[PDB]
Amino acid sequence: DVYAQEKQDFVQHFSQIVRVLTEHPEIGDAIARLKEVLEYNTIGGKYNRGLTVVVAFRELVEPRKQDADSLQRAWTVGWCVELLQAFFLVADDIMDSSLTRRGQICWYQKPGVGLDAINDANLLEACIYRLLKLYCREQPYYLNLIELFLQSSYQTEIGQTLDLLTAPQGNVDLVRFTEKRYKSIVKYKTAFYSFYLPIAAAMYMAGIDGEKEHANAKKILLEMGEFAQIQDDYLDLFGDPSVTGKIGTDIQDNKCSWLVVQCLQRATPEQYQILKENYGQKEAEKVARVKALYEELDLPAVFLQYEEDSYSHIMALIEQYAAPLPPAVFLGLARKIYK
Amino acid sequence: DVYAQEKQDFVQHFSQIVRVLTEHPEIGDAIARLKEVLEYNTIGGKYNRGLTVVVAFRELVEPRKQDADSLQRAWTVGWCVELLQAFFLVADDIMDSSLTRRGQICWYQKPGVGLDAINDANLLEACIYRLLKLYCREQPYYLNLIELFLQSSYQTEIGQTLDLLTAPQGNVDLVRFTEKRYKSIVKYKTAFYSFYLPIAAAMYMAGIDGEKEHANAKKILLEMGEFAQIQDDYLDLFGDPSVTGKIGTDIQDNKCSWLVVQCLQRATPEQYQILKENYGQKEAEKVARVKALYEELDLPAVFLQYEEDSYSHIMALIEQYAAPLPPAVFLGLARKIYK
Ligand SMILES: C=C(C)CCOP(=O)(O)OP(=O)(O)O
Ligand SMILES: C=C(C)CCOP(=O)(O)OP(=O)(O)O
Ligand SMILES: NCCC(O)(P(=O)(O)O)P(=O)(O)O
Ligand SMILES: NCCC(O)(P(=O)(O)O)P(=O)(O)O
Ligand SMILES: [Mg+2]
Ligand SMILES: [Mg+2]
Ligand SMILES: [Mg+2]
Ligand SMILES: [Mg+2]
Ligand SMILES: [Mg+2]
Ligand SMILES: [Mg+2]
Repeated sequence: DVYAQEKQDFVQHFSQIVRVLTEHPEIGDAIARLKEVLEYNTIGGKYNRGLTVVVAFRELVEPRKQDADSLQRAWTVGWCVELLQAFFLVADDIMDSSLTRRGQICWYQKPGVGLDAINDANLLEACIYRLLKLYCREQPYYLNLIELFLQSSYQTEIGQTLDLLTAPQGNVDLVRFTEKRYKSIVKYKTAFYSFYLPIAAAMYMAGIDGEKEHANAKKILLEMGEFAQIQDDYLDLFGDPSVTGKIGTDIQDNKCSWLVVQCLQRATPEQYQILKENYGQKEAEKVARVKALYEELDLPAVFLQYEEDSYSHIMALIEQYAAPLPPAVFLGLARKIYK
Repeated sequence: DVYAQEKQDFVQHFSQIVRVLTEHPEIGDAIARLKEVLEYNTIGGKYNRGLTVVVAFRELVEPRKQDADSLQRAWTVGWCVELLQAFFLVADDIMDSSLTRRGQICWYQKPGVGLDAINDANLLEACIYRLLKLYCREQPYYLNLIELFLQSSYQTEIGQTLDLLTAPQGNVDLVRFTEKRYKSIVKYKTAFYSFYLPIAAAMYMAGIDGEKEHANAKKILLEMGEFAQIQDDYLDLFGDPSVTGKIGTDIQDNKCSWLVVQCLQRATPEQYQILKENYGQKEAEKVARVKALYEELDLPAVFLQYEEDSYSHIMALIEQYAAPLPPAVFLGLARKIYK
């Protein structure tokens, strides 16, 4: 629990991030709206990505080099990752027609916001580079960070494209829901920005810029990302919204979920037809019918066994590729992800 | 007409831009969608911003330094500006609830596209930095260009925020439609990316990176941007869609248009009430009523006089601040904008 006490210290730095980003009186009204956007969307999460930057920074840099300004740049780059997340989620909730996020109504669903949330999400993305310029402009890793935040956006956007193309509204897409398709979607849409980006940001900030070390870390982190998305898909249906903070839509949205991939792999010809007639539709009785089929195929028990096989697999990859990084960097993140 | 012959040469370079951006078989389907997005949204315009990069590059660099690779980087940076435009317009058409753009139906209005256009617009933005990396990575102006494309996005997004905040759907906002408000909106939402960004990109590519020269060029270019937006607002209502390629929505969208600012400045107490009761609403009879009031206040004649006063003003600013740049750089763009 290296991030447990570090959680409140990280959140305490948000007020300054806002003050700096909310510092030309003509654009006053727009700046007031940006503060309102930041406060609604970048707060309320677990901050696992933002904290990973800070915790990984501390574990990779010698304390004699961890000065007040150096640490300030670490929390700031941590909050840049949280703004990247906030950008993706504001937009993903519109495209996934979501209702709630982190225990409250979706920013676009708020009266008086609507489709203006599209520009609001883009302002969240713009703020990353605004922060990187304000704090990392003179640093030798400045361009490496910008290129890493830009590349992470492209990877995710390419992943979202795959996600939306495999899930067309109104079209039976069971033929597309394969294991190979699934692994490509989750690698691009989640695994790069959620696991590779926070550790790589800390690595570049610690002067670790070698291609081999970044490739070795990536081998561990992308496999961890694959599990986090399988867990996210499992919780979309079998998770408690009081804990998850959001309401699942994967069945209604005809999404290439891990569960439907597992359903199709185990379904009898009769069970496939029930799935065909009820998947990808808005009717509650159809969604209920799909959830009834999943429970009949013991997919929650199939997920339990997967979590164990996956945990053992990621641990074998940490033993294989962690060096010369402290294994604590990868274990702390494994601890946050597995329960 | 320094861009007239240069138009077809610029468009001929698009096929390679697509081939390079559409060059991991797993993401094949997403890459096919990106090509479809590029071909629908980055083609059909006048390409004035993209051509300005190329024409300004030619006029600022000595021909002995204008090699095949150097020129290739110029057309590519020109197409980066066209992709920035395509990103903003795909998103602006959703938020402005537009029907057509460049003679065809809006990408989001297309059956099977919808709100997925949000991710499509973000992929267009991602492509800029993908291109800048592929062609300008080794150049000394690489970071200056990235920072200029990022800063231009923020400026525009801050401008769009002002634009949407001044135009709330369902609220009478005539008190907000002032000359001071108007000049702030158009400076941020249009003037920076449409006029400063193409010339500044060429300036950095020509090794002109001095703050004073960039400030002097900005003085001319932002004032030119203010006129281009006044002309855009005028054409929203009094322009021919066969020429403009789009259908005006400013009255229905309760936008802080130059015309409504001019209406309010000249309206009798009785005329103000007709505007109050009919502006910002979707009913055709209400929009017709507003257009009838504008024509009664001779706003098309008021625009004619403004275009002349503005032309004389921008020409005085070129005489004042053009040096040491060739005046041809600013005159060619003035020629494209004024008619
Ligand atoms: C990409 C994933 C699977 C979904 C959201 O991530 P988080 O679970 O980290 O959400 P927040 O804590 O930031 O709200
Ligand atoms: C920002 C302005 C005022 C609107 C669109 O610009 P253009 O008139 O340049 O549009 P395209 O030629 O690119 O279609
Ligand atoms: N990966 C971003 C958002 C998600 O994880 P979320 O379940 O909406 O939070 P998705 O399932 O849409 O991929
Ligand atoms: N500036 C971007 C788009 C516009 O010019 P357009 O008239 O929609 O092309 P707006 O009037 O919305 O500002
Ligand atoms: Mg989602
Ligand atoms: Mg999604
Ligand atoms: Mg999910
Ligand atoms: Mg518009
Ligand atoms: Mg607009
Ligand atoms: Mg307009």
